[PDB]
Amino acid sequence: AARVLLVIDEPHTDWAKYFKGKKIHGEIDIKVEQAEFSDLNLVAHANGGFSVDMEVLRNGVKVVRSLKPDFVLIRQHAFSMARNGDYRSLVIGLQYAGIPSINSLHSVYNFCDKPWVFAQMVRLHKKLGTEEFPLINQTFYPNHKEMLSSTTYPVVVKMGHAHSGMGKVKVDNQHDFQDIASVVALTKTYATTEPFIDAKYDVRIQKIGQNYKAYMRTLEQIAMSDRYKLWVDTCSEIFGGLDICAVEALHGKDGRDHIIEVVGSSMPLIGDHQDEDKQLIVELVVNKMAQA
Amino acid sequence: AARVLLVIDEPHTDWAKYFKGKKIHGEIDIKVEQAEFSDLNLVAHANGGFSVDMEVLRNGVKVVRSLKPDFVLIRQHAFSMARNGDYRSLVIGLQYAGIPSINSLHSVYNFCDKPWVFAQMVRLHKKLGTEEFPLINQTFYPNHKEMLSSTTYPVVVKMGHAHSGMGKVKVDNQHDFQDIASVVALTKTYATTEPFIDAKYDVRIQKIGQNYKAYMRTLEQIAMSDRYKLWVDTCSEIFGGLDICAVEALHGKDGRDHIIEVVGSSMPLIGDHQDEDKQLIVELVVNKMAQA
Amino acid sequence: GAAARVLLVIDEPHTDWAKYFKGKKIHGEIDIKVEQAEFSDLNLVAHANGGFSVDMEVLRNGVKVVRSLKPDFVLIRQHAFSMARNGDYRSLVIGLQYAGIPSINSLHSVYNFCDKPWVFAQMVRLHKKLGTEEFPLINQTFYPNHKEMLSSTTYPVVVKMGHAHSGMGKVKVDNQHDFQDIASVVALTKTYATTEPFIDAKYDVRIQKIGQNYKAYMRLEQIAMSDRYKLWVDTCSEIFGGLDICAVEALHGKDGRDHIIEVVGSSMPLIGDHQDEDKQLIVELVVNKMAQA
Amino acid sequence: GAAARVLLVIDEPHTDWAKYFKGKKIHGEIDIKVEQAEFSDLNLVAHANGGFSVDMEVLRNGVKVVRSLKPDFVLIRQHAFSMARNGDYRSLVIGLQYAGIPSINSLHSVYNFCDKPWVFAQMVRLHKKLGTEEFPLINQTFYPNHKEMLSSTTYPVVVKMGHAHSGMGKVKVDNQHDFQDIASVVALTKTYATTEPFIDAKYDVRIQKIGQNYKAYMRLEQIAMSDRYKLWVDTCSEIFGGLDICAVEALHGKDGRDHIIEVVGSSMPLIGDHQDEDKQLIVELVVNKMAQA
Repeated sequence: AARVLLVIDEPHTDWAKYFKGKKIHGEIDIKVEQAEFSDLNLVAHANGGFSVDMEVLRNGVKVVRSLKPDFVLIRQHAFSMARNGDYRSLVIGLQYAGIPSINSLHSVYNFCDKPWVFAQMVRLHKKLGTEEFPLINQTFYPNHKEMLSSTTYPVVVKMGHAHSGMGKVKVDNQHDFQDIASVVALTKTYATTEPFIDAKYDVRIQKIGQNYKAYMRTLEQIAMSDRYKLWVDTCSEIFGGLDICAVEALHGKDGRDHIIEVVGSSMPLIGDHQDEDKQLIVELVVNKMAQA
Repeated sequence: AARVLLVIDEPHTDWAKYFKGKKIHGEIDIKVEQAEFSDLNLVAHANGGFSVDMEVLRNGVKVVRSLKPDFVLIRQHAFSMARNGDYRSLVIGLQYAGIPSINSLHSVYNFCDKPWVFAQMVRLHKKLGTEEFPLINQTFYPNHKEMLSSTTYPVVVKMGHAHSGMGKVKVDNQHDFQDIASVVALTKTYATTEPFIDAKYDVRIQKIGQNYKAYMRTLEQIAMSDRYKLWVDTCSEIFGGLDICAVEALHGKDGRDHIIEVVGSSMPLIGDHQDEDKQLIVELVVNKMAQA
Repeated sequence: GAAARVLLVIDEPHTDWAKYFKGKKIHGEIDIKVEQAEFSDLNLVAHANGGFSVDMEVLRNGVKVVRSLKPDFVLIRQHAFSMARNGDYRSLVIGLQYAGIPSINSLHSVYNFCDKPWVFAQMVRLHKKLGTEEFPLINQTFYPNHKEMLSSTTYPVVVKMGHAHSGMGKVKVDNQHDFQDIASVVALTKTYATTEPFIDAKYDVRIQKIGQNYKAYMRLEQIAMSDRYKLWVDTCSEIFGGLDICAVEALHGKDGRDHIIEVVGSSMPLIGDHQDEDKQLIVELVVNKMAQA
Repeated sequence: GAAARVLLVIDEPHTDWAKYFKGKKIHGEIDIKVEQAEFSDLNLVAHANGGFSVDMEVLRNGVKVVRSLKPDFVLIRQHAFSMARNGDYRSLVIGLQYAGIPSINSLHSVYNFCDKPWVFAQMVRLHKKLGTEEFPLINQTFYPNHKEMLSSTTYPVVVKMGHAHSGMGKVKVDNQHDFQDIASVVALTKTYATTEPFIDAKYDVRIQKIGQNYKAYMRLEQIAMSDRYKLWVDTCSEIFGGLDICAVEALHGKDGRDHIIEVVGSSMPLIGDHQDEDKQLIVELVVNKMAQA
């Protein structure tokens, strides 16, 4: 009797191929089902009964399919106030159904508000100190009202919860800032502002299970240091533990480093060792499925 | 130098009075600031700077006040898709500011989706079993589409995230159910359905710090049992630990008990020992302020 | 070709662990070499930089035979302590932890399991929290030594001495005078003891938990599991950070009630008919842990 | 009138704890009665039903004087073990846990602090995770006993024996031959030992943590705290479920680098000028814990 792994991801990656031949306890095979958040739905009962429906409208000329995923791998962003959608209810549904996940459904749900995730980093920063964990000095605004000025310029204003660059606005002066402030009022949601950092390069330190990799963007794989490891290790402990994550940091011309954010299981695979990362995620998942 | 406690609650309760004379370490006094979620705002910086603004429009003929709360006591519901508002961003702001709270800001934030809270109880139910933890067999619907029938009738449909009864609808038959199903589609949010329980009485088992009380509604204070204690103790462990909480359960004419839900720090104080509860919350908070 | 991950299994020779592990591979690739010895036959040196060595000396036929190894993981199926000559392997447990070697059960739990009443103390806390109706722990008494052993409130009483096991070091005393005799014997052990009301029992029950597999045996007959039984073993399995292999021993007295006596760790004997199936469950557990490290 | 909550403080007579606790009240209402004795002078009986008794016998002037008490809380300021006559109070610690009595530090940590290398083993894990650039732990070697002590890679070397303390049981050996002499002495202790490269040191540093208060002393001069120092003590304070009172001892060698030697628990000596302020910090800590229970 085979185990069913549901992978929530865009079609770009053929997960069935990297999971092929992988067996649980060296006996049980794994059937890989792959879909995007938008193509899934479900019903969950407190008695354990459930059903995850896949597609409806997609290739195959319309078809309704029922799966009973034994495990889930979430490689896609669960929420976005623009071009993505609100899948927070699906995450809730998966948790209600008691389906094991990577990353945990708990972390996925809690990752729905970027500044909520950032708030965790503020606590680590408070504890560790700048010499150990140099978090960028960002400002959170629950509501636009008091967005008067920015202590300096330019300032990057990040609006609501957006990904891959969306919702960001570089503001070079007091007047332009005030314009964006009004736009923030029209969004009916919070936003953050942070000083603009004139950087020499970007660094992303990733952690998949127990495997670490550091890449330098300006992508070149650079050596890991205890400093880098501390950043990602501490970050990987948030929301009960992140199995797949990465810390994005900038290296200022000023010499100082600045931690910008931490990304979860939907973190894009980068560099030229993408097949290594993919294979590591497979071993991680398989191992969790066995011990589940 | 006195400690500042911000209490988020409706005006009904004079918290300043129950906190009067209470001192931290027997030395430091406590200044109690009390407001409703709707009358507060803030700005938080990752460097630790922050400011919680109180009122603007309220008694005193308009006034803007700044507080630097050292601690917060949350006695009000943080989110409601009807008659209350969305204060989830304020909770995020308070966490971003690193302000200690009761209950924890983490639990308060995670309590914003009732079915997400219920999902925790499903896991405990799965683990403990019905003989130990009799959770009602509720059904979660991420999205209306598949709301065809209810295995039985009547069925109580709870819509989105509402409190104090709001958003509930008792549906006695297949046809009326289908009407409500359409209303759920028009809500653009999830809902749950559960079999209607013809009850002899209601029971609410509460836990404030280490003090337990059980009340029976039909309110009469009834003795605690190891069964009752297990329900509330297990429930109090969710989202890292709830300092103030209660489990609502129904006692069916059928003899079987049914756990309905768990409420957080905003749980209403009931019965005739309301001043005891109030005094217990004070000792709890004061103790946390000292060790903070 | 490609090196094998070495698993050290600390157990008596009666069970051939290499056989149940044969063909089992990590990530479906890496082979496992199973080394098996007893605590007595082991020594080690551990450095804080990560360097280490676990040497074996099982004097089986060959005299003074030392075969050195380097374990990637350890499976502890033998009791680490005894108040009898050659009964202390606590320093080895400390050495294994000092070497950072992953284990089942955790080295932390194994070390903490060295004093039975310390383990019992954990159950006392669970009992205090859950209550008798949920967790009926026997009303045992701890004496850090013989000085306060003037009397017991009820007799007969079973007196358990310092570190015994396999039902040893147990003595049932029936009266005040005989109790005072045993009290002197306890002094001669220069160690602590416990006393508990004798429970004339109808049957014994052992609820076991290996990973996520549960089995309940009666005293053998495999009885069904109940939420009550599960709660006992689940709660007990959370002690000392989590026990991967454990079981709760309980009596069903002639009185018609249940009594929790103790909890055993990874060295718990495999009983009943399903001994091979549980051995394989232990194999699957260990392999999966090895893959995670 | 209204009964007082009894606090038992296990410490030598040099510090008058009753004085620093005087007038301190729980919830601003309840009074605290402070009982103070040493481990040697204590015995107890604990029952799983919650019944218990902690009897005192401080033979100060009066012979065979027993004053019985019932502690609501315990403050452990004395080292629970020593490989010297009358050095084992591990059974008392087990008895206190069996009695469910709340403590500072936790009884769990106190019990686990009985074997220094077991405590060190925790630091080895932190060191392995953090790396030398973040957490520079000295490269110490553990020997479960004398048999594997053939040689050391570098000499001189400080050999620390089984359970010593206050800088005792320490021996600096300079060569292969002298090392072999000490190896035999270790055999005569029938216990484990550790060896570490001698570090000719410029100065000593002790980073302490009492609740949320930090202080760093140099060897006395109070130096400022740094994020590096804080990380060392914060990480160390998380061991064994959390240490409320602790400190990390580190050397700054003549070599111009830092070396972490060890971490001490609630029995850590109060040093420097701020001894009274730290005593009061300990008082505030304890009182607040008493109120929570």
